[PDB]
Amino acid sequence: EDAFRKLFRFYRQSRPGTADLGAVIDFSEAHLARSPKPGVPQVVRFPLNVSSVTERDAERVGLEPVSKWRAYGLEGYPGFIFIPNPFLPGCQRHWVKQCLKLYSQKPNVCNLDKHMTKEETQGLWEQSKEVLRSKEVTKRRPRSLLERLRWVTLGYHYNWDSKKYSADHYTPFPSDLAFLSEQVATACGFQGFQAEAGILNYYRLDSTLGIHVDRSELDHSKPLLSFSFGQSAIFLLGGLKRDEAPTAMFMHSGDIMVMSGFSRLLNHAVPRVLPHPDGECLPHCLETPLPAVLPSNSLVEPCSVEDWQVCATYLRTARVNMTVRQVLATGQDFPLEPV
Ligand SMILES: O=C(O)CNC(=O)C(=O)O
Ligand SMILES: [Mn+2]
Repeated sequence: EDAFRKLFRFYRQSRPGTADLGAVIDFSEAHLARSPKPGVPQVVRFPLNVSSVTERDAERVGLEPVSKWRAYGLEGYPGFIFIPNPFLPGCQRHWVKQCLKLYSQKPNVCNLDKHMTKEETQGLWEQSKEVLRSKEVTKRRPRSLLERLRWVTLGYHYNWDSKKYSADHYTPFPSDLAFLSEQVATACGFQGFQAEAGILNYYRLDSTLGIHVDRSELDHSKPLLSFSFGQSAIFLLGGLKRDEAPTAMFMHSGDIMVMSGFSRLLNHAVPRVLPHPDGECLPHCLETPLPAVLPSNSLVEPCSVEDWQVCATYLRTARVNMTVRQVLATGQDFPLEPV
């Protein structure tokens, strides 16, 4: 049991509310500049290029203007950037809706495809709307299609067996998510980001993600983008080798991580998705609705009452994580293959 497996095991069994979580960094309380607890790296502010993204562009994808964002770094982890929920009120609902209802559809790929036909999985969303609208409801029901969703891939579909990407397996990357990833990337000083591969993870309360580094992309000089919605997660950021002791931090609804530079190839994991403190409840930021009238040419779309019902009852016991990556260095193709 190395340092990483020790912290992973601990946080997986940790007791919410108690001092077990006292070392976990919480970037959403970092503006209060409370002094760091002994043993914990220091939270430093990271200055963004506030002029690099316009306010109407930021507003197209439901982002506050960059000037309103707070970004932080961690001493000891160069390149790591953490941006507490910079979404305009209600605008997380659109992205959540997209992950549950749109991105999970053919022609993207998801964990259900290996053993379920298109016709079996097509009804995913209607199935979940029907459970909500029934009086007979609750008879020790099997897990819904929505509830059996564990991953979705976009763009270049990551191959879980080979652990490689491939030009032969591609679905065009959704353009709203790509524009969102581009704003975040620019605002962090990475203009020209190519949103080429998406991996979406769907967590239940008992879900985990083990220690790994994301090294399957061909270009390691490019930042990895990570979005979080729903229940909060304990995230462990470690070192280049799998045994260095990691630093715990929270990832709350709307939080964004950007693993650039030296941090790009660090080991990390999520040992725990924490339930809401009152039980099965949304975080407060997800109770704000979308604006009545959306700007012109908005990529954020209106979310129906019936649609948000499904998302809200799902997100009470779940977390959704979107990661966006650039796969190919600019001016490079997947190598062709020799005879
Ligand atoms: O779930 C998270 O917050 C982190 N996810 C990943 O590391 C990943 O998809 O590679
Ligand atoms: Mn990862």
